[PDB]
Amino acid sequence: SHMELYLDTASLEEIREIAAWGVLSGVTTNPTLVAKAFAAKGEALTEEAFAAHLRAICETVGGPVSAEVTALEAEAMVAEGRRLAAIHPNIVVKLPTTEEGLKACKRLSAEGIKVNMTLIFSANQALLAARAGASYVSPFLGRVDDISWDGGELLREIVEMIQVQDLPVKVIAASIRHPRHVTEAALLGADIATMPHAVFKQLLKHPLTDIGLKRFLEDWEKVKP
Amino acid sequence: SHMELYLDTASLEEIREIAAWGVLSGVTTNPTLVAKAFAAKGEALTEEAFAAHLRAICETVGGPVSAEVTALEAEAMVAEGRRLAAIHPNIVVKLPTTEEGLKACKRLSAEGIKVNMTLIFSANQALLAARAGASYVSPFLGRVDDISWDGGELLREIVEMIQVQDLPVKVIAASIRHPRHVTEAALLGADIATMPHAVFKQLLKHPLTDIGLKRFLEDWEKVKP
Amino acid sequence: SHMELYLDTASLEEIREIAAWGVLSGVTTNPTLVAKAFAAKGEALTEEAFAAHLRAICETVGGPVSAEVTALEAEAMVAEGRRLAAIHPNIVVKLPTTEEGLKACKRLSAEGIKVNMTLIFSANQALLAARAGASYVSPFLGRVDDISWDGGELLREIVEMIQVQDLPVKVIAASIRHPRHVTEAALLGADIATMPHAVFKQLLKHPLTDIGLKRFLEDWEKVKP
Amino acid sequence: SHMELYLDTASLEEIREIAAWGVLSGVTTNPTLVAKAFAAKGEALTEEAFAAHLRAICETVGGPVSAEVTALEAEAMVAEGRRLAAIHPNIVVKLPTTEEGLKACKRLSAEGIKVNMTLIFSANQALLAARAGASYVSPFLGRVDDISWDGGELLREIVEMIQVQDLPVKVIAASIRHPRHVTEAALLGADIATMPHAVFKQLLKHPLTDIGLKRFLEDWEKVKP
Amino acid sequence: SHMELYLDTASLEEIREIAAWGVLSGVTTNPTLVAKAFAAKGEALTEEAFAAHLRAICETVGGPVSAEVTALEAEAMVAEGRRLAAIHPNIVVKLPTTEEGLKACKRLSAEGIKVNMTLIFSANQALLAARAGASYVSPFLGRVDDISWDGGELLREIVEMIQVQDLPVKVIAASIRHPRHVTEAALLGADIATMPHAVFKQLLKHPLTDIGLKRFLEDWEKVKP
Amino acid sequence: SHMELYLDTASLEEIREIAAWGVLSGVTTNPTLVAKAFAAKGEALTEEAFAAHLRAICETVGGPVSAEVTALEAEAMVAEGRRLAAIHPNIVVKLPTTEEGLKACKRLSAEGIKVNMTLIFSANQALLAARAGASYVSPFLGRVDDISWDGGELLREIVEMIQVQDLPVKVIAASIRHPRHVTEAALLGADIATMPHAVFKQLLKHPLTDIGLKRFLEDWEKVKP
Amino acid sequence: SHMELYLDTASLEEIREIAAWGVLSGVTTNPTLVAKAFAAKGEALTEEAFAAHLRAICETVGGPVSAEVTALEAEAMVAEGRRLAAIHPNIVVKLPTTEEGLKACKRLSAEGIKVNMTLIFSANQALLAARAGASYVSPFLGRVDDISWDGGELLREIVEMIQVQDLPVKVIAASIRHPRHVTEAALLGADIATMPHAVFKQLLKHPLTDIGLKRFLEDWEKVKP
Amino acid sequence: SHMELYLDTASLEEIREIAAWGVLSGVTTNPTLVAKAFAAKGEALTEEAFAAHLRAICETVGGPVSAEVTALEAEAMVAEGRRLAAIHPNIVVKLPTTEEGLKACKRLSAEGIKVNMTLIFSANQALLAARAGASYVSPFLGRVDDISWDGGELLREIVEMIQVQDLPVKVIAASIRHPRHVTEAALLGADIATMPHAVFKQLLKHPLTDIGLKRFLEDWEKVKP
Amino acid sequence: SHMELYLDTASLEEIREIAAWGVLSGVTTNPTLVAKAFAAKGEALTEEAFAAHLRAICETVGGPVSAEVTALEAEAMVAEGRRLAAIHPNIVVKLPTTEEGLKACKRLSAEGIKVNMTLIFSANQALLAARAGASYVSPFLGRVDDISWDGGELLREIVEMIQVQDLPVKVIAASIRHPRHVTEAALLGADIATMPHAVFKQLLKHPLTDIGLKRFLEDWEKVKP
Repeated sequence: SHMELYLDTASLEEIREIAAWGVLSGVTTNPTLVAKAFAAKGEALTEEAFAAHLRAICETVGGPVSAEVTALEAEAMVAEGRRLAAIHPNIVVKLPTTEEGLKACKRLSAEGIKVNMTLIFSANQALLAARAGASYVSPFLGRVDDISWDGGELLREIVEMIQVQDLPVKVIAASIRHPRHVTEAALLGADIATMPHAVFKQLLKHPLTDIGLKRFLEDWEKVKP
Repeated sequence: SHMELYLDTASLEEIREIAAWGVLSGVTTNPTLVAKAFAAKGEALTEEAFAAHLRAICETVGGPVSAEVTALEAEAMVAEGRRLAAIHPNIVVKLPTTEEGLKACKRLSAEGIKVNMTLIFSANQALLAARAGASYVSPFLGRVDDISWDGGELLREIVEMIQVQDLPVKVIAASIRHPRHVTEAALLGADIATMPHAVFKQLLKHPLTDIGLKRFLEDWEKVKP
Repeated sequence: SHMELYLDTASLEEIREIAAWGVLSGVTTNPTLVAKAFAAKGEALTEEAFAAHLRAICETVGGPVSAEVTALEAEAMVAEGRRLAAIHPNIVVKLPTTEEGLKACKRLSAEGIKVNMTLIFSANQALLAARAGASYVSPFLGRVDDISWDGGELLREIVEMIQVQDLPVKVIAASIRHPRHVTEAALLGADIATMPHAVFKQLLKHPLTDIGLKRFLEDWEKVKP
Repeated sequence: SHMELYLDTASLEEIREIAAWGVLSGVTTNPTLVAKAFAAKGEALTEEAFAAHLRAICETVGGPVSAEVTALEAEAMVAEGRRLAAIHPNIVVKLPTTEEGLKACKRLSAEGIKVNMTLIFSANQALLAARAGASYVSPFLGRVDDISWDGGELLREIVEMIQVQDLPVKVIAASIRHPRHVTEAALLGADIATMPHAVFKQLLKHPLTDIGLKRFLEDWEKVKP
Repeated sequence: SHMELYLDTASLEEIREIAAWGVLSGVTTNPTLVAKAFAAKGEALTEEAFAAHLRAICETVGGPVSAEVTALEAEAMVAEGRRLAAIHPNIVVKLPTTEEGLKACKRLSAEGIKVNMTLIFSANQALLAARAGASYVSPFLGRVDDISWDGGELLREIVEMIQVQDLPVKVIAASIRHPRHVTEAALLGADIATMPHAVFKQLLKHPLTDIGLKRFLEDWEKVKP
Repeated sequence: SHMELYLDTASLEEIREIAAWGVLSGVTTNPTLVAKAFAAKGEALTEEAFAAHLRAICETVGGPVSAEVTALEAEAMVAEGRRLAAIHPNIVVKLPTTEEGLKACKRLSAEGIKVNMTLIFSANQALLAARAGASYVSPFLGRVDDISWDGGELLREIVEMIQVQDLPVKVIAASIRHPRHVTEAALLGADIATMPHAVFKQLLKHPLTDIGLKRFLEDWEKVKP
Repeated sequence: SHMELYLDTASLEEIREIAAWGVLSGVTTNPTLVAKAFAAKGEALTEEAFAAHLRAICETVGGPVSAEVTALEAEAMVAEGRRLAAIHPNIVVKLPTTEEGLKACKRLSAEGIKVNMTLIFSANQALLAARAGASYVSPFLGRVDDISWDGGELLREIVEMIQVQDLPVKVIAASIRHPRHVTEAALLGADIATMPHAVFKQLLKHPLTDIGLKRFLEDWEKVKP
Repeated sequence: SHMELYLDTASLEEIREIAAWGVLSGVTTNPTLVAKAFAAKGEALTEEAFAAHLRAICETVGGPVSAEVTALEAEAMVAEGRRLAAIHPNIVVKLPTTEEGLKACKRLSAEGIKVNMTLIFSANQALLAARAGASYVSPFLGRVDDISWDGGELLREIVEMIQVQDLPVKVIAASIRHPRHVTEAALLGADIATMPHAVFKQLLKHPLTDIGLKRFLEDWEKVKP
Repeated sequence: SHMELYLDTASLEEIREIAAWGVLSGVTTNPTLVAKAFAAKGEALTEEAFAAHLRAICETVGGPVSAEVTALEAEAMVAEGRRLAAIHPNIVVKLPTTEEGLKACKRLSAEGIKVNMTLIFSANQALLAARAGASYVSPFLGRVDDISWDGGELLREIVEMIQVQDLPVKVIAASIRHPRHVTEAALLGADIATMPHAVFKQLLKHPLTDIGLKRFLEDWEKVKP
């Protein structure tokens, strides 16, 4: 399974920093995150400037990068999928797990384009995505927590189902809100965790590390040449 | 590793004692432990003499020997790591699990230098270390016990994560305070336990062994002419 | 582990009896057991008589026979172990799991002599024995029961540890006191159970066998002419 | 295990019925069952009669058939065993799990004759049988139930012991009294279940099958030409 | 629950035997069991003879005796139930757990007649019976076993349900086939176990009792003057 | 807990039928169910006609009857709740579990009107309902199943929460779809199960009941003169 | 346990909103929360203004309100605690769980002032607080999550400890970050959950509630004239 | 249960020893044990001498003393039981758990004599004993071990059965062979453990007690003036 | 059991420090600890000096103080116990759990002196102590850890036994080495934990407490006038 860590951000600022750590395997974007990257940096959404960014993200991380269709119906989804894919061989197409998503997923995957089926909220949805040839399924933990259900239980059922059925699809833990989402994904046997910059940064921090390092360096000072 | 046992020391006397038992697989050092050794002997603690002592340990134990960097930031950590590694093929470079640690881990490991990421107090930190190319992760059980959390639970999460995810990284149980730390580490499926000589020397102590041995010899002599 | 059944005795008459059943794989002796056999026959325990007795046991069982050293210091233990091994190819050398015992284990095993590390009362003792190159470890269930602790738990911990760590050493359940010691050992996945003659004799006995057989033979006599 | 179903009967009529279903793998007899079949059809029990009946059973089933010695001691058991084995290559020799039975088991198995050790009421008995070279062991579930102990637990211990120890011996669930004996055997991973005809007949019967079949046919009729 | 033992029979001879043991709390009959008793005696089943037989049973067991209606419609069930109840104060009226049975149960119970709701094969049936004012519910373990489902799990669900809900209804474990049904009932916390004479007669029969008794008396006799 | 059975319907005919069984404790209606009842009998839904229908239900069941407000803001909900409560003492006011619903719950409950907080899909919603003075909470099992989550798990959390916290609120298992919803509710310790007529009519239908009844009567007849 | 919901805020507007729902049992402040309120108002944080603000909160919520001392040594803590307690009877004094905090807790509690011992991150801290006379202990779930440990496990240990030992102290689940913290606390048997306004506002939100409500009202309208 | 400790012996010497410890609650004898004591002392086993011996045991232990009948038939058992009971008020009458034993139990218990039903090897036997008015039941752990079944499981079933059914009968763990039988009985919630003197004497022995006492006294004497 | 915290020391200065926290319920001494205190002060361990020191401890702590006898046989143990008891009402007499200790325990406890039975390393020892009238039993967790057994398991068995058997004796967790011993004791339901000063001082330490306090005070200062 060897679990990989992804950054769930369009911000290329955030991505460069984590890349340097040597722990970054990929990036996921979605329309919303695509959006606030372009609002915040203050530039406008040329289809050629959206391909420039995606291509720069791919370049930065040197691993899979997810980009989501906005098209409504299968035909337009497939069209948009092929264009996204063409931007860079790293690009993975995110489709919504709907009726139309499935049909597009089927067609895109048969042409050897890798599909990440997203907005998944039940094991049954993930099952259908797998059957339609998804390479990835992306359950949303945090949004389930948000409605007072256990997002961890969603992830568990999906991971367990994939394990038991030995389905080739990979499971991305998405909608990550806190470090323990990542640990639970790791322990369950998810394939990828994708998370915001702020969570990624948190993962590394522990008071005992701070205290331990401070003391160690003091000890060295006491004795050193 | 099949529950290999290490000493946490720079005492060659201690190393040679346990080595003769046939149970010593490696040594973990730190500048303070080495300083302690040098004060005992009275030798001045120069860079080259420090290196020579590490080399001496390597030749004695005939397995991995961890040496800890004191450099503050990544560039200098990598420089120091290369020097340490050049002392002897058996040398493993210990880095602190920080941002700078991760950077250096990535670079050292990419050059085929084995890295032991230390001061780990969460499974998440172990995960980051694994992603950055660590050969070893060293959680500290006793220091966690010290703040009234279960050090064994830290170890359990790390071991389970690495098992489920089939990560190649090996787990060193460190901050070992008592014999049952060793047993728990063994049962959980830690790869290595490293411990002070004092703890190593306690492992064999069970009253029933000496009581049994005494009675054996008594019975034996009774029937001899 | 294909569990084998051993006798824990030095009585030739006992060994002959069970050997004839076709289920006897081996014998363990210890100084007390050997002294008992010599006292019983009113024979002085001499070097020559001891050697003859061991050969007689070896020839009777046609499988491994454990003989314990009486020396307490590693150098003497190794010399004695070599002598013991040379008496008959079937001989396994028993050492006590002490500091000196480990040292001797390392050397004898390093030579290819099979070593049974005995007087084991903790998993940690078994671990160190395994690390030092033991072929067998022999936890004492009964003597642990004797001090109001669960001997079966000692065995469970040792088997579990050896299973999780995939240590090649074989586990002998020793100090067996009742038939359920044997069943527990078998269910846990111990490699050998070595037991007194009286317990061995019990294994075969269940009232329903006696009753069933009798009825079968009665029903046969009824209708056969 | 690919569990197989046997008939535990000497009744020839019983056997050809179930054989026709295509699910009958084998037959077990015992002195009582044989005697009851001969007193039924009024027929006298000679060596020639017995052999013909056994040969008839073998022909019908086209798989293993167990026949039990009546001889008291191992020499006579071996002699009788050879005779039985000579009646048909399908014939498996049943011995009682006794001291004499173990001896005859060892010898018969050594000569390539398959031995079913029976009248087993403990895991330890089954273990002894395994060590003596048994091809099958036959625990009696029902007769254990009869004395207010859980026959299922006997089966569980034996199956688990043989799984854990990876012993080649096959486990026959015998003394089967009701359908759930069969299900438990199957779930536990027993190799064979041998049962009286009446229980075999029961296995198929569930009211919902009959009700469902009736409704299908009635709905089909309703719309036929 | 202080579990009580009942006989499930209409044989007066059987009831007499067990009554003398001092352990018989009650009797359940049903139409089949009554038919069998009359057919065995070669007596015609009339209203008067039935009443006479019930009186005989009541006076023998001196506890509750269940007698079942044969009417299918509620109004007839009530009339029949009243006739039964009036035979002897210890008569409990058995109704089938059907729509009509519930109606009759409500009316009879409201009048102070104790109702045993029978032919129960699901927890839901037991629950409806309880709501309708049943004094007893009678799940059939054996008949569930007969169709390859776990009768014990039926009993477990019913007992657990009634414990959790603290319903005043008493649970009779019925359709008992073997001693372990009785033990299961006792351990679960059923109120009553009603069983055939043959099963009742098995309960005492453990071989170690008679073996122990024999030895006691042998040892006693050796030392008497 | 003494679980009670309710009908989830506004059909007078359905209610009259089950009431006659003697097992009907109450009724829940909702706007959809009432609308369906009025459409089916062709009447227009007025304030007066609604009141008359609710009275009819109250008089038929002789237990609690839930009627739902339709106002969306608290003041109007309270006014409507009072109007409903005034129809018959047995009326329980259903409110939707929303911000406004909590407000209305608080006021109505303070006035001594029993409130059933409905449209509950999380334990957190039920908790808020309880804090606001709810007499009942009604989780919807079936609608959760509908979105591929385990409705039973919602019920479990709510029941466990209320048990652990010893909150006086009663739990109604609602949106019931099949018999096993009822059993699960019973086993968990829910206070009420409210179910469609179709499910209620299923509860009794186990094939072994009628099969057994038929055989009883056959045996009975054979022995009659 | 009868779990109560508190707001963890000093914002009067937030408190007024939730109070009106009828579900608000109390308020916790801390120095940070109060500072933030005073910053955003633009008001000067004086002794008089602090007191008036706390008094306002007390009047709004009509239940316990926690206010934290800022003195660092016990004598001053006690002086400060008395001043706080004098503001309004509902004031609970928050002390940090330190050496000095224990001292102040002992004295304040002996005087009949309710003490909330806060900044608790271990069960051992909670235990000492209880022994020192705390009325409440406040483990911080979220801050533990922040360092990649399970904050829920902290809460579990504290709750289980206080249950097992029957300590009269009440457990406040604090540092709450998401709805499932609240559910977890409720299920474990915590006494109070105190949470930010934002989380409080989330608790009610489940999509099936509004979907169900909308359909209810659609169906309702259709049958009205 | 407040478990009490008994001696299972007829040796007055043994009883005197343990009585003096202050931990002896009672004694069980059986025919074998009494015979053994009489043979050892060279005394004829007459009625008068048996009575004098039992009276002496009663006076020594100052608690219940079990004396077993030799009669096999109920009428003789009752006569014998009365004679035993008349020896001393502390006498408890032991009967074998057979059909006749039940009858005698019923009568003797009805007369106010305390009956210990013995030779129990199944829960069902214990259940019948309870129904027949037994004050005590005595399962035999060791003799079950002897036939390769788990005697502890027998004890578990009996204790759990009596707990669940809240039967007033007390459970004596008998046929005790080792210290862990005693611990098992204590943990399970047996009322009494009765054991041979040899086992009683083992209970206190633990090497760490001896070692700790010796150190204490050494440290003490070092500093005495 | 409302677990209490004790100091395991003879140091008045240590005792004074913790007393002032308001969390100290009592003190245990043993001969070693008293020896050590006296040698540290360089003071002569006389009878008057020991009494004075103990009385001082009693006055400081204002709860139970354990003082151990050094006499080896029961009569002298009782004499010494009475002398200890007469020092101050709070004095509890510690006896070693030996044969002589049991005898002295019985007598002292009968006289109304509270006895703490110590050097306990098995549940069976604790059981004997309980039967002999002990008010406290003191298992030694650390010394068991020292021999590579699980000290926690000793405590678990003793607590569970006392719970199940509802014995009035209180359990002191002694030989405590680290904070998690205290937590384990608390969670299990031990009555008392007695620990060295160093461990007591650790209990409060958690880094997040001080980090949180520091931040609180910063934020506060920002806004103050």
